[PDB]
Amino acid sequence: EMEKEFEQIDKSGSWAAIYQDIRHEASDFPCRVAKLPKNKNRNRYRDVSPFDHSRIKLHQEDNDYINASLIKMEEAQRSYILTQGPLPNTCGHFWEMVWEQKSRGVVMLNRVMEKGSLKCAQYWPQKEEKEMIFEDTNLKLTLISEDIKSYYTVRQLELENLTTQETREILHFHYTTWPDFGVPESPASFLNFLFKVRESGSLSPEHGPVVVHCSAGIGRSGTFCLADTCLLLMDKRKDPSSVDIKKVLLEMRKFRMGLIQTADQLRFSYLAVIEGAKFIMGDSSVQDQWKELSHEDL
Ligand SMILES: COC(=O)c1c(O)cccc1OC/C=C/c1cccc(-c2onc(C(=O)O)c2CO)c1
Repeated sequence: EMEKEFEQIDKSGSWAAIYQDIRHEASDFPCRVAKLPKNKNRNRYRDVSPFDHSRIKLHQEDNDYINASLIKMEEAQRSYILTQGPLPNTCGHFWEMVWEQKSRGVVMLNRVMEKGSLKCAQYWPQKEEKEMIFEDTNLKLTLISEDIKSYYTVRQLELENLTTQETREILHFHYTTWPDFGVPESPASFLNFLFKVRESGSLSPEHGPVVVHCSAGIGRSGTFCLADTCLLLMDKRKDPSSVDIKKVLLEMRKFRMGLIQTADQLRFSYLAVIEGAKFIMGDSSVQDQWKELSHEDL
């Protein structure tokens, strides 16, 4: 019936209003640690901070801060860690979190340079022979291989705890065609990407929460996590009718502020979910159609 509401809202162009209702009702919690003078240079955006109750703490004794939130979806049984695009001084902190939280995958939904502006540090190696060493957190990162597609790239990295010489394989999923404050070209390409992450096991419970990020870790990241959670709930009981997307987004906003930044991203979330439902309900051949429609082939 979410599709009914879609026709309704669309029919009466009330997405801006619907979206504003969610903002008026969104949770609001203190972000004291994020605002401490010492963590000023650890935040990319003044207006984007993690709540204290759900922030990820680095296991270091010096300063345990990092702009990241653990979005823990109870009913859905899935957790994601949303974070901002790392800054030049926080890449070490970024991989420390990945290691400490035991994440297997990292989903980047933005590009390093957007609209002629640096939206994220180049926190992973681009060439196999030039690995990166993060002196502050004592970690080493090596590009092992990368599969480049038309609008997204999947990299295989090796992360090594230089202190224990223990190594882990990290899968890096990079969506390169999602405009800042924009929406995927189509839900086909989006779902194709999402399912690719799902195929990798990165979202399994046997692994730490997958780390999701865009430039701030709220706009495009929210859109991604919302569609995934909604499709998962729908899957648990095979009942599209029992999935209240607006209510799910509100449940997510209790863990991090401003998930989904525009009324169009919200509208897209609906589209993505509705289309994704086709696969969840027994039509496994739609996944191939998405792959085709996406045109991932160079
Ligand atoms: C629309 O606003 C809200 O929903 C909201 C709210 O209801 C309550 C409290 C705070 C809120 O937003 C705070 C952040 C503004 C804000 C400021 C600067 C950048 C971004 C941003 O968001 N997503 C991205 C991306 O990389 O895709 C970016 C990168 O440019 C958001």
